[PDB]
Amino acid sequence: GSMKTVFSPLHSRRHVKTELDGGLLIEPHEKPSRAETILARVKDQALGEILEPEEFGLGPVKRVHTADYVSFLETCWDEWVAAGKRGEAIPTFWVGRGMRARLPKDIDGRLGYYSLGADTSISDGTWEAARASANVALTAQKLVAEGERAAFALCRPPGHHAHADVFGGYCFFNNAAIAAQAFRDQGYGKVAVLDVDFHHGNGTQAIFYDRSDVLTISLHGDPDLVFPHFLGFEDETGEGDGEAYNLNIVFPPDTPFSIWSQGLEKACERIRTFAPDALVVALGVDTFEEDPISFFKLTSGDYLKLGKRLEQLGLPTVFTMEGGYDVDAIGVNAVNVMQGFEGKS
Amino acid sequence: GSMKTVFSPLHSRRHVKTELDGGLLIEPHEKPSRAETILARVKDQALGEILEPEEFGLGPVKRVHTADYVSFLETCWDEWVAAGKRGEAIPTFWVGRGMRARLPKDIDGRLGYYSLGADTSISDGTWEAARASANVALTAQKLVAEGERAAFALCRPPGHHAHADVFGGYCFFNNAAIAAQAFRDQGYGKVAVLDVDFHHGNGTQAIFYDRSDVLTISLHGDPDLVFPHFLGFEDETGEGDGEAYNLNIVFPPDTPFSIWSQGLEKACERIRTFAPDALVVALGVDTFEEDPISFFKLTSGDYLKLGKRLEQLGLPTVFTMEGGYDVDAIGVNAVNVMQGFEGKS
Ligand SMILES: NCCCNCCCCCC(=O)NO
Ligand SMILES: NCCCNCCCCCC(=O)NO
Ligand SMILES: [K+]
Ligand SMILES: [K+]
Ligand SMILES: [K+]
Ligand SMILES: [K+]
Ligand SMILES: [Mg+2]
Ligand SMILES: [Mg+2]
Ligand SMILES: [Mg+2]
Ligand SMILES: [Zn+2]
Ligand SMILES: [Zn+2]
Repeated sequence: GSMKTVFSPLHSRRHVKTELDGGLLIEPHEKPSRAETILARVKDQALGEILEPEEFGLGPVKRVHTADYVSFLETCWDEWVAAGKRGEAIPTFWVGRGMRARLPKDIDGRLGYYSLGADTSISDGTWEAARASANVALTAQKLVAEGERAAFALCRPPGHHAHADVFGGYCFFNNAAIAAQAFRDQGYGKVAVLDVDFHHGNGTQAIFYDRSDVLTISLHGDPDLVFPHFLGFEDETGEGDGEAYNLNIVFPPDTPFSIWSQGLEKACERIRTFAPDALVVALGVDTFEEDPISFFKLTSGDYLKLGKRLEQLGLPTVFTMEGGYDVDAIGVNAVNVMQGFEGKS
Repeated sequence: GSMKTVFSPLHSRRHVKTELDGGLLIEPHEKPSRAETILARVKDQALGEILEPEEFGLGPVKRVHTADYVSFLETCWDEWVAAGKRGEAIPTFWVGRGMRARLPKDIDGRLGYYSLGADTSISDGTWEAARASANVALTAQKLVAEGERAAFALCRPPGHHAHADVFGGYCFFNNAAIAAQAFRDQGYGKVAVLDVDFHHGNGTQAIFYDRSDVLTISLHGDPDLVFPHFLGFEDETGEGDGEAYNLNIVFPPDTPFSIWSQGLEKACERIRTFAPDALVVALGVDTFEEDPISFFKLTSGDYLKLGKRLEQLGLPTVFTMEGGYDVDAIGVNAVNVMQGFEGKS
């Protein structure tokens, strides 16, 4: 083994109490016990050294995200409370079809402008946890750049749904995209980001969509049926310089590893012909057969197989944690990917 | 003078229990007591004959709204319930900036595709109430077309935020736009729609935006500060043939009638030069100094002056009821407009 994990205790600063779901406010799926359970499994399995993140500042964040958005995330909660709202910060209105993509002054307008959904409440400490999660990913990228074959960025909150200036799907900063852009800024000519979380990495796709230096691939449930609904379809192959440098691979309900791994192989062949200098894996274990909000049927053992197949790509590899919501198995599942990468069958 | 009022007892079929507001689910502002209080004031003041709407079917609604959107509103609640959701039907995800305006299959995706906000819950009876409210406006239009100088369509739910295929702002069918298009379909060459509700009539603006046969004017609170946030700015003057046939007049918080009436005069001047054959007034009394969600400062007496000034345009006039959420005064305020129109000071 010996794969290092980066973990920040500041993730628990994000501990919201409400999530809009089926017309009700429920206890959030993206809860701090997710990160604590994975961390406990990392320790129990003696995967490798565990370290806290270094502070990289907002520079590397703003290589991917707009300055207006970064500013909004820092002040959103304070403005929400100042305006007198009594719940957590949830968007109520947005730029509907036929409306202008124009940034307004009021906090409700800004919330809607910068969001793609209302299940991602903001409260005190969300900014701090998001900042820490991006630094977790950047610390993992640094470890790999300086000689580690791979590293595990135990990110929370997750990142892959966040656009340059849009938050949602429990994500604020796109940790995987930030790590990929760090590779590029450090002179890695080509980077691939492979998204194995159950949901489409729409944020990552959007950020590099017109670019051929960063190849983006996502396997995910059919957006006709599940979040994010309005991106992730297989006809989205990129634009401009980036045409043919994005690949979406879609699956229907009940898809098992025997079928999902065929898409994995197609994604692997695409990476191989792209021949990147570094690989970022946006790893969600919500592909699990017990995941409460997803519809694939991977077993815990399949994650060993996934990790083994990823190692065979022979690339410097940064894993960023995304989704996965069966907390009983989340640690067994996530660490299985790392152990399969390191040689366990 | 006397004015007839069209009222549907079917408005009570819309009776939702939740509204997303400031991160909480609260009792809805747009409540049945609004319509019942106005009707009781219409009776107590003996304004004129009260009658129920005629059923015109969806034909006239579909002159304004798309077939797909009208189908969605009919089935939305049933699909939501069949999908297992336990609350009222509230959008959770939508077409964020950078995503595709593409209709998906899942009801959550459809809900988001067809909405601009999350404060407008759908439940059993919403479809029937929306239909009845459109018929209320169409009956008033018929009364005027057949000889009445003016008629009061006591619509609930309101309409002016609804686009051809977007609902929100408590609106589903754009009653004012449906009445305007009915005038046009019956051979009235030119129609003006004047929106004195506190909020921008973005739906009416969008529906006629590229047309010169239907002049749309709205006075409203600055959308930089209040809903609908992403339309309503004074630089939106129309497009194509519709250029110069849309007019937005914006005011900041605390604006009193002494200032607001100056914008009203500007709108009346624009109407006079347009010289329409019929007038539809989308009437909200949320401009009232005690409205709980708005920031203008009209008094109850100012509505008599409003009614009088609108009569002086000398046009066949349909009033469609929009917003206004201080139930204590909503009856006095709205009927004051009708009474001022009939010569009461
Ligand atoms: N209360 C809304 C229902 C659940 N939310 C939808 C998907 C959010 C994204 C989660 C994820 O794991 N993305 O990778
Ligand atoms: N819970 C949302 C806060 C208050 N609602 C927003 C404005 C809806 C438009 C109402 C209206 O009267 N438009 O004319
Ligand atoms: K994915
Ligand atoms: K790309
Ligand atoms: K208005
Ligand atoms: K127009
Ligand atoms: Mg506001
Ligand atoms: Mg759904
Ligand atoms: Mg009062
Ligand atoms: Zn996921
Ligand atoms: Zn209003």
